Amino acid sequence: ERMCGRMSDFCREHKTTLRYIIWGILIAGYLALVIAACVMNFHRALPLFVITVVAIFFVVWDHLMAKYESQIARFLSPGQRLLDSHWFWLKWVIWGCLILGVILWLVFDTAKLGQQQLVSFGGLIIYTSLTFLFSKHPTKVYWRPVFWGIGLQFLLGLLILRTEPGFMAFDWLGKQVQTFLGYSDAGASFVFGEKYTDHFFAFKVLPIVIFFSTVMSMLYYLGLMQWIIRKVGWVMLVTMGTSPVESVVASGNIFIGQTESPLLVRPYLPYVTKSELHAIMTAGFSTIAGSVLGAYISFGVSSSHLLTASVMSAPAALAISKLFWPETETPKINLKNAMKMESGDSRNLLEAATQGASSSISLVANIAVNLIAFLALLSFMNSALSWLGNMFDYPQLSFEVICSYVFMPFAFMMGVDWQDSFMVAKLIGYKTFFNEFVAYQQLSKLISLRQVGGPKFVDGVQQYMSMRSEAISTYALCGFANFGSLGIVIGGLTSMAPSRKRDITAGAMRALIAGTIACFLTACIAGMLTNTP
Amino acid sequence: ERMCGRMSDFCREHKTTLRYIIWGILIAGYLALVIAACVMNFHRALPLFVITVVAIFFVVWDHLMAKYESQIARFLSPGQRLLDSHWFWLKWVIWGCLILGVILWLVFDTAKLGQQQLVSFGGLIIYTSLTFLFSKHPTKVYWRPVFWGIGLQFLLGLLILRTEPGFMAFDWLGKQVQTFLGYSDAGASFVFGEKYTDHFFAFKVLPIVIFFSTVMSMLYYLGLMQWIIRKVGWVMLVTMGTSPVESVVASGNIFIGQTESPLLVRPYLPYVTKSELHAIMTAGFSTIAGSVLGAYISFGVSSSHLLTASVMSAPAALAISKLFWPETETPKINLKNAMKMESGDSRNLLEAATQGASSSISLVANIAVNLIAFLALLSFMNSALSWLGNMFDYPQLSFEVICSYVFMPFAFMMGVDWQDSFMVAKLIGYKTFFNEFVAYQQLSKLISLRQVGGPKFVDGVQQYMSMRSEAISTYALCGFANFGSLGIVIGGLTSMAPSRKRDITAGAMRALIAGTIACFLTACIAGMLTNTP
Amino acid sequence: ERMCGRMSDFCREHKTTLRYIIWGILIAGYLALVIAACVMNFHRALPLFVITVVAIFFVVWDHLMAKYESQIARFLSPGQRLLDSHWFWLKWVIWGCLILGVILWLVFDTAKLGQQQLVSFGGLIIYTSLTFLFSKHPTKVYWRPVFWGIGLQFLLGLLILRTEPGFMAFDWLGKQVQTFLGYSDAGASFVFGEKYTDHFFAFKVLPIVIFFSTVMSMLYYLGLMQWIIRKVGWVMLVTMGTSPVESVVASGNIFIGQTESPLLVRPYLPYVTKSELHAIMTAGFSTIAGSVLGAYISFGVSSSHLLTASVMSAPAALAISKLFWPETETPKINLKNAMKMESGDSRNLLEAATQGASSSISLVANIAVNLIAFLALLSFMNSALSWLGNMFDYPQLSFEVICSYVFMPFAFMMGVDWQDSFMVAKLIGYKTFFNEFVAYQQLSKLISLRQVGGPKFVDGVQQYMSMRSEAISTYALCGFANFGSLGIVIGGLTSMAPSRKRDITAGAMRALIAGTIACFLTACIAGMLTNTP
Ligand SMILES: O=c1nc(NO)ccn1[C@@H]1O[C@H](CO)[C@@H](O)[C@H]1O
Ligand SMILES: O=c1nc(NO)ccn1[C@@H]1O[C@H](CO)[C@@H](O)[C@H]1O
Ligand SMILES: O=c1nc(NO)ccn1[C@@H]1O[C@H](CO)[C@@H](O)[C@H]1O
Ligand code: NA
Ligand code: NA
Ligand code: NA
Repeated sequence: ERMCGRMSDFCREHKTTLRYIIWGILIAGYLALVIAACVMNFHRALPLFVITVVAIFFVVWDHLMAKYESQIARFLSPGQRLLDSHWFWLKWVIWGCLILGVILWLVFDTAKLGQQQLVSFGGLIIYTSLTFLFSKHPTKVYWRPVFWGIGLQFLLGLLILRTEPGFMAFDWLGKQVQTFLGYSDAGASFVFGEKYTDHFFAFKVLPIVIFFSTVMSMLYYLGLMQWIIRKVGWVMLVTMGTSPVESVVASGNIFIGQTESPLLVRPYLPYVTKSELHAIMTAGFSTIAGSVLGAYISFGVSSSHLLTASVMSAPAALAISKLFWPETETPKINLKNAMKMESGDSRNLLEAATQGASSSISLVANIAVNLIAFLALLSFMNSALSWLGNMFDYPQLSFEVICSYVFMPFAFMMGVDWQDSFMVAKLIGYKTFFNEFVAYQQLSKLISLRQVGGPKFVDGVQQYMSMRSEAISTYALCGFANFGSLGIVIGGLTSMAPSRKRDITAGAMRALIAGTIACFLTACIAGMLTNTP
Repeated sequence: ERMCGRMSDFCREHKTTLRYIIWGILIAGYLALVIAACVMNFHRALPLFVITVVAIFFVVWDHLMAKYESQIARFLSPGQRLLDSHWFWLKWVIWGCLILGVILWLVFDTAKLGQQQLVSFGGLIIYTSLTFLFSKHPTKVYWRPVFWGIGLQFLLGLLILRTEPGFMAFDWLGKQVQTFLGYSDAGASFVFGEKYTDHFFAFKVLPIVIFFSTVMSMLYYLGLMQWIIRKVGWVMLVTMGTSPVESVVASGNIFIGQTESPLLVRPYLPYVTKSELHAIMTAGFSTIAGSVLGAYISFGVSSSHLLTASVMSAPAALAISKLFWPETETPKINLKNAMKMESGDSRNLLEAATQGASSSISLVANIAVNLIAFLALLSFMNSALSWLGNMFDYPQLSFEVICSYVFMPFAFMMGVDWQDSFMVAKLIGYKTFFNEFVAYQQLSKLISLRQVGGPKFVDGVQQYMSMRSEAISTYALCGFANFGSLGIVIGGLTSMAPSRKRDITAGAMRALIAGTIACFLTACIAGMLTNTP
Repeated sequence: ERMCGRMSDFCREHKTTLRYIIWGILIAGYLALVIAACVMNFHRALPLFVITVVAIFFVVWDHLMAKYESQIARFLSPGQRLLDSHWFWLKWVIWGCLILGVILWLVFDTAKLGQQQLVSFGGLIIYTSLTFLFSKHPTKVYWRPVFWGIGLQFLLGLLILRTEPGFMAFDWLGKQVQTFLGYSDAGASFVFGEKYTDHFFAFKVLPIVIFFSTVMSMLYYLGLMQWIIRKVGWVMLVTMGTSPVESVVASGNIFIGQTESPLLVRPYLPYVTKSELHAIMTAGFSTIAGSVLGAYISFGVSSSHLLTASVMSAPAALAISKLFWPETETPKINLKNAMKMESGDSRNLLEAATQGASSSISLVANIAVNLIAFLALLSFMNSALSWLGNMFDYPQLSFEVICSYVFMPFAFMMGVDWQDSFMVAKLIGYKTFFNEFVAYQQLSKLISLRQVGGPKFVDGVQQYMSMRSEAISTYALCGFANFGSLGIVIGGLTSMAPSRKRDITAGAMRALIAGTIACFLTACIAGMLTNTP
């Protein structure tokens, strides 16, 4: 077998120069395909060209930043020294300019839009003040992250809701998700037959969750999710001055659930401070997961609003966390250790797809069973309250009626008009007590009723509300914050970090409240930036 | 933050006087609501007043018994001494009075009712004699628990089946369960749609199990289940003289399954004797769980009979256990340790609801899969037997035909007439070989056929039987005693108590047989107390 | 209790003579039933008589072989010595006779059948040559097992496909499975109702898997599966000269899955060589399980072909394994330890049935979820390829189109004509990339289209192919070889044998390729033995 030995020797001698050549050939083939498509017709091949251009730009950018990091740092050093020298007097000028800009924006846009937007701004101020008043360490507050997070939220709102480029970009992005969630019908129609629509939720909506979980697992295997997570976390870390671990977890909670996001920094969990753990739990409560995005979109909830709220919930979560539980210790973990994410154990793309598919069984099972139990409990409680109410000639007493008055003030401060505040309060109660699935189902009911166009009032009962109120509710209801989530979060985090069980149990409730407050702040900004139709 | 320190100091100084005042205010509000409802209309508010009165009475009773236990014991001591002094001659008088009462009741009621009731009494005697003959230690029999359990069963039967108060109370109690099992339709119609009735069992009956499991978990969190369990166990312990652990487990098996009832005394399992372990397994085999009560009621089985049999199966189980495996060792565990039940790990009511909902997934999955497999096996076996039978010009051979002759004597001794004994034997075989779900399904078929009113015989084949036979079958079929339950019971108990694996495997079959005998004794009492229509 | 002691003493004294008498009485009763049935009518009772005769013959044979093993070995010794003495010159004569027989069979049958059969023979030769060329140790090849396995495949093909006895026997055997898979409808119609056919796959096909798993568990408890496995493994061990462990696992993979077959030799896994482990994984990839046979038969795939391919895949797997990774070490495990199979933990038949039923939940769940995900991915990929294709005025681009050209040569060498090779290639791609469920679904579509009788071509597109091509595809697609199976096989085997994780991961890909090659060799033999209609 001399030939086999010669082949092995040749492979070992120039292994690097062989795989690199193969990859170069593949890249050349792809580029040839792209250029040929452009030559045959440019307008038809435009998106492929754009994708190729952006990918090339990002690859070159990453290569340059990895290669010339030290030179760039040295080149940026003198400016930082000059700014630090003149800061003691330039800070007042910068702060005054920002305050004047805020005042001018208020006077010339928010006052023009109406009273409800000013009420949204006042509600934002009130929520921040209440978060500060009940803070764990009111005298140890670092105010840089709070202002920077609020400002990042405001900038995102301006870019997405008040400019044609961002509005078009996010409308397109949402429209792509609607097309993408239709592919699960292919499997749903075979496993459950052509009559799979006879049972809409179980046989059409949960398959969307399965498919999205599979796709997310595949993307995590490919390393595309961590690439975006690192960029977002670096932005929030360089602006807000937050710790690398909490920044990474907040950036990852945009796309990942609360029970899986901490796995990004699993090795370093035992050494995190109490403030970082509280921030992790708040970020886990203040966001949703991509797996359940398709279900909410199928209900009828706007995809653009959901994406915008998911993006805006990270800085809000970090700001509310740092204001509700500021850091009094010294962090140990550094940026390099935080930004590395140990990838799963998948040998290829199809194994990752199968692993993502398998993990979705318990998710959908728990969703279905919890929905059944919660709706049965709701029916029983409403019946019991009607039984009690009839003893006072008020058989209309119900859970919705009580929630319409208990949670009304929170909706009013978010900029919802007087009439629709009592209707948003019911959704707030639904989310608080059972989950965000029921609240979004009711919101979809209301949206469909509005779209139909029937009467707004029947027998003195309001049937649907405005579109601005629907948007505010969509922003407010985007979160996994409920009492039931508390225990499972605690158990899973204690499981991941047994040694921190004492600390985990102490901050869970504050993290839940902070997540709620962050969702409400996102809703306040959305309300103050939206006009009245 | 001086204000925060002052508030913390005030909270710490008078923590007891603050929460107590809050609870007092809540109680005052509830009482104000009740009295206002009564004032506005008394007849309409009567049940609320009754519930409040009974709750107040029980609270005061528990407080007094906890406070003045020693004084009451000292006050009762002299009478016990006098009774112990005169017992050596008063025992014969008491026993003769009881025997004379039994003879008079027989002569003047059971003989009037007919022959079948006397046959039921003879069957009870025969079952007790057979249990004694094949006893593990026939010479170590303590006869107090056997007679006391049989007497408690007889008293319960008299109270519930032969008096208007108890009959009305249990009919009302059963009617409340029927109303309560309709609330799961709210969740079933959303998760599975308005067409959830197209698949009756899977999409309407299992949700009832889920909802009942959730409610039971919530009640266990609230501590209401243990309150009733302690009372029942104290009654059976002070009358029958049984050990606290086995009494507690028997009282808990009325509402809880066989695989979860032992958790009430989990810490003390490794130190229980062999007789106590056998009694635990018998009590686990002789009862059902509240989770599956709603399914049987949905089939069409009487709820009152099911509740009565569940209540009556505990003393019967303990008596048959103490007669089939009497105690030859010394018990170690005391009353205080047995009556304390370590509650689960739930921080609030909604977490308990979610935990109860999640645990029901495997239950319903196993139920469905086992039913599928058992029915497929039944079809295959019937086909094979018909194939064999045709070789003798008897293609009618089937599993039902064989069971109608194998188990006929057991039904006859229970007081079922000659004709319907062959039909009850089929249900007995169904329960023995597959489970109690199939037997109750067949019984529901028979009940519906009787209710329709069609011909009782077609082509010489009996279609339905009497209502007394249906009641006897309902009493006899109430149990988790089957060969399949044996292994899972063994595995779970060995799991809970690894050190007792050798002892657990030795008594499981005797416990199963004892559970069957206890169910049959309950059926015998029901048959001897029911009249012929 | 003197009577009890006397009974215990009598039972202990003659325990052996009592159970033996009981068994003798049962056997006498069975024989009396059989003889009475024969007397009443012989033609009607013929199959029962045949079954009894064969069972008696096998029992007597096993008894004699166990009793007189040494005497038979001594009686056979002299002939072996004479053959070993004359072998050095008799081997050439035997080999020449075999080669002449092969040449004569070719010339006088395969050339008569047509060109495609000669192409099948050439493809068999080419696959063997390619397996040898890329062998792990080309210079350590033991050629006895390769030739013996190919010859056993050829003999099985001749017996089953070219003789009336075998053809009738296997047609009858397949027809019995079709009758047997109809019994699950009894359970499926109750759990899911009379409308269970509205969802064909989920509510009719998976119950077949559950029932077959239950039956296989019951048969394993009864010890009937190991009885056949030992016979087949002894045949392959005495002919091919393979190790006992790999022979046993190959014989067991005919009826058992790849994740459960290794349990037959679980204790001895840590001491197996690398070649034996590779052979185990190849045998696990080259066969199917009886649990999923009923689903494929329900789709419309021939049962006789499936059984024949399952039987023929074992020697092919062993030959390809020994040619792709020959043995360079010394085996430690002996025949006695390999042939003993530690049976499960079931106390009776019904416990085994329940255990088999419970284990099927995850199987069906994974099947359904994987099918959903794979079909959604297929739809998305086809849409994306059409999007790309339209940029070159070829919107017909699809996964099927690419596979019809990538895998065409493999189908052509298997003896499929030019036209149908492009259609078999699509099925090959389906099996390779997703699983054998999709490929068999598409094959059932094609078979139904052929059966209908419509036009073979519409608008220049071929709709269905010949029956010989369908048979070849059925033989080729019978296997669990896919990329997704690789990881789960690796994880499960590493789980069973943690100490061999390094060796397990090294041979999995070669085992997968060997399984594919073995399936293709079975297809080549089937094609060369089938005529053109
Ligand atoms: O924990 C979760 N992790 C997820 N990852 O995709 C998805 C859902 N959930 C839980 O399910 C509830 C309803 O969605 C939600 O409140 C949340 O607590
Ligand atoms: O073990 C159990 N524990 C339960 N707790 O609620 C409910 C059911 N079961 C098992 O399911 C079978 C059919 O109900 C029954 O025979 C019993 O063995
Ligand atoms: O591993 C398995 N073991 C089985 N035992 O009965 C049955 C199926 N499977 C897997 O399911 C896939 C599709 O059937 C198949 O490719 C195979 O990988
Ligand atoms: Na998240
Ligand atoms: Na019970
Ligand atoms: Na197999």
